[PDB]
Amino acid sequence: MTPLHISSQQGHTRVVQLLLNRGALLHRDHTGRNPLQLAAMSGYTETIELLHSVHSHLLDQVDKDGNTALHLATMENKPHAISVLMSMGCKLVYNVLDMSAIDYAIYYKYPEAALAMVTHEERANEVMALRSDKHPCVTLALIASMPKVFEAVQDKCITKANCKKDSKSFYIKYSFAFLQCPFSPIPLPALNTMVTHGRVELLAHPLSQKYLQMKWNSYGKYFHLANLLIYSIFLVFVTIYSSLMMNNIELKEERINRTTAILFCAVVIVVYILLNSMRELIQIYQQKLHYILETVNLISWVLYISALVMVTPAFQPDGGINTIHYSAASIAVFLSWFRLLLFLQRFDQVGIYVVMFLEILQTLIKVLMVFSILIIAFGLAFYILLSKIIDPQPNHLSFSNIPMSLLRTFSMMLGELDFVGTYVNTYYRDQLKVPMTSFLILSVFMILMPILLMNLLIGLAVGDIESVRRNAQLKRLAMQVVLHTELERKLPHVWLQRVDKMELIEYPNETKCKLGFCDFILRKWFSNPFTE
Amino acid sequence: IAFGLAFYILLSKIIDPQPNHLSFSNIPMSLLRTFSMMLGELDFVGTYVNTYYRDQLKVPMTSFLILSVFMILMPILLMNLLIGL
Amino acid sequence: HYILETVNLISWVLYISALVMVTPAFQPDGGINTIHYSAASIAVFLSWFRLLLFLQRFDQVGIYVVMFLEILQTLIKVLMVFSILI
Repeated sequence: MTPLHISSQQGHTRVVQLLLNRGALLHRDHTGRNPLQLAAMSGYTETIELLHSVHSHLLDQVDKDGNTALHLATMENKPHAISVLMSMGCKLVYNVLDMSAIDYAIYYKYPEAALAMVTHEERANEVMALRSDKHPCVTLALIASMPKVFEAVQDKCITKANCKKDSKSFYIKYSFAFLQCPFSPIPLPALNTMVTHGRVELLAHPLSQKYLQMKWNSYGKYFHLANLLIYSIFLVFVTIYSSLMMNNIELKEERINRTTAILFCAVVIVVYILLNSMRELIQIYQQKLHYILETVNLISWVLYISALVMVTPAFQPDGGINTIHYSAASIAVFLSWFRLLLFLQRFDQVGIYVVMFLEILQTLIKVLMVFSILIIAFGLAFYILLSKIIDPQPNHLSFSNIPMSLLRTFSMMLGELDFVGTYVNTYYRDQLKVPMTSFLILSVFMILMPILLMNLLIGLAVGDIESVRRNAQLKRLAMQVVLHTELERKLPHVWLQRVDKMELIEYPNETKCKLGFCDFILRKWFSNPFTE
Repeated sequence: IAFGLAFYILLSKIIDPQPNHLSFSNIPMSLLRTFSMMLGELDFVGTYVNTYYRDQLKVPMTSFLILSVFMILMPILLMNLLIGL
Repeated sequence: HYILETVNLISWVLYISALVMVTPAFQPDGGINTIHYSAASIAVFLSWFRLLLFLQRFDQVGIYVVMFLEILQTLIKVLMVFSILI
């Protein structure tokens, strides 16, 4: 370092003014830095503006590592010396590690030095179009790392006008240019990342709401209603067909009489399954590895096979009914209605109660596999003690088998111990095989299975209802994102990208059109974005 | 309605209707009886075990399947939703 | 600590009961009676209740056995005080 490097590093402005007027020449130090790199490493924005006015060429030359003056002021978090180096016209070039200026501010996690770059007035949308190697999109990297910064980028996408807030020419402009980032066009890129990391403050912001209300009014309100009314034809023609089969079930082998009402219902079922399987086979062609992962598709294959096995005796020459047709009927009627609860998650007033039901069902599968130990622990222990009763009365027959003693143990943590019938009556007439231990395993049963385990499952289903009423706003907004995602995953691209807009101009003083009665019904019982 | 129809399919055509299977011989009666056995009285020994070891239960291995998924979610999972609310 | 620690005292009721269970496989004739059904059921029940003490240390499902063995410590202090009412 020369004394021009040392004086400008410490920011002594009157000394660097003195050395310039007496002809202090300029050259690099051993690192490669000029006097303006060093004054920018420290935060002295009075010495940057002096040196740039005298020697204007040394703003945008690099050291031996390829860093400019903007990288160096970003590597150690001087946000006042970034807003000055960008206003003078720094060049925004890449490092020798191929890592830009905004990269070091989202990699060292400096939220102050990355807010001074993406909120700059002149040069905002030249640092949000860099597309580096470690970060391919700056929008999708601020939502992951620093979500307070991206809330201050959405504030600058809402521009007003200056017309006194109540005149007839006051428009408010929304700009969706950053929520749709071209780098496989996944449908809502910047909102599937808000819900993956769970950012509720970036979904409830008034730019994201108008981005969904642009899509709700466009296409996404008619194609949820037209998915429920197609399923409610398969729902009705299954419960009608199983109800008719139970009356028309006469003898002679057992054989049904194929009337013109169970033959009409068996055709509407078998034609619904083919047309709703050739929608499945299209979705198999692109989306192979989520059929292990997603459950609601796997439910629809047990439903569709069972409804095909149900309708087979309406097509044979004689109606061949047997045990395997009652089995497939009851699985088809039960799964047709349990599928209907998956469509009622998205209603308005009553939708939250199926979110609470399917979250305390996810916990009770992890609990009822861990504490399937205790059912095997007792169910074997009652099979040892209670199976060799010398006269099996039809209350001890439920323990004469190893799988039957595991059902019976599970259906007496629900209340019916039958204490008088199979422990007291069979003891005072000298029939209980091992007396003083049968009252020991039972006395430790009713301490911990119907008291201690059933109060564990109540205490877990109060903490999974409170943690839905807590974050209910995230649960509602994540339904509408995942709705519009898969809806335009299926629509054709030719009249998809011509109906969205890049910017919405709104006039909040003109006489609005009154709401149509068809549109008024669609807003009462659907989770719409119009409830702000 | 999902279970009450499903028990009407499996349990209505028992070849000797004992007065514990008469509550499932009708579609509105199988919707009362399903609602009054999420309150505790499954009657597991009376209408599933006694009528199985004397060869009277019509479809055996599925009647223990709908019942085993009944007592997971109606008298455990639904009745602990109404306590947590 | 054998007075103080419980999981060692469980392992001695388990090991004695499994020895009494296997005695009629070693006698000249198999002498089975009531005391061999008693030791069999305590050995099968305590073999699996010991298995819940190893699942405390798993990742996703381990917290649910911590909750089970903490509401079991309270329900012993309560079901000795309110053994008066019984």
